[PDB]
Amino acid sequence: HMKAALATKLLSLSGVFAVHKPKGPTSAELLNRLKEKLLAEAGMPSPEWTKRKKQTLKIGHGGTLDSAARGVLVVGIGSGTKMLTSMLSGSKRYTAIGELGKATDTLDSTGKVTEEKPYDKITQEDIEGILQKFTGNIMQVPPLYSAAKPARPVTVYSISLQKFQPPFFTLDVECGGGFYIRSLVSDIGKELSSCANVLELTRTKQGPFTLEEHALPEDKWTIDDIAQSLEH
Ligand SMILES: [Br-]
Ligand SMILES: [Br-]
Repeated sequence: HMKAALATKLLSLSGVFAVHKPKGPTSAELLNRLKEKLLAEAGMPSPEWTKRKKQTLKIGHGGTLDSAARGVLVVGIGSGTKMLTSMLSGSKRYTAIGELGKATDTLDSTGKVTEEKPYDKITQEDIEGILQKFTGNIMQVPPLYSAAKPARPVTVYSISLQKFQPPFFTLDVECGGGFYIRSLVSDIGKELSSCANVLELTRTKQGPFTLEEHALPEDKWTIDDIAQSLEH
């Protein structure tokens, strides 16, 4: 089962690439599934079964993506794990769906409802209007259940409203690393004299890696595909 030439190839890879994380798994669980998958392809033993030799695969991610979210997760392999600290400086892009009228303790659709306000007076123009208060250098309080927290300075490069089907508004956001999309959605609901929480959250870009162009689907989580897409 061991394929020695493929094993050499796997352990020779070093750089950064991106994968597509589906909704459901944590970022740690996805890294574990990806690590076990590549080792099994080469026929190498599990990490709990390595002989403490140099033939130990090194892998990690460069910016966490929560369980309920989807999209780009940056992965470092080989000595490329030493590059991941610098990957945090890159800007991010999200597509988020907020739901007016309902607030939750987690600020998304997984938590428990904490508040209900009407939203029938909110028009699409009303939303487009207050988006500029959230564009540029803004103050933002992090979500309570994130790791309350003190307000922190964050950067929003662009926000656009793609769709409004009350109560659901879909936002396209280009922002800095430390920006919280859940905070933005909750505050947009407040600023419109209502409330809101995140129904769906897709990270479409982190740094130089976009979901549209770079993110490897699961069927391409192979030694050869990763080699071809690696950024040394
Ligand atoms: Br930021
Ligand atoms: Br968030």
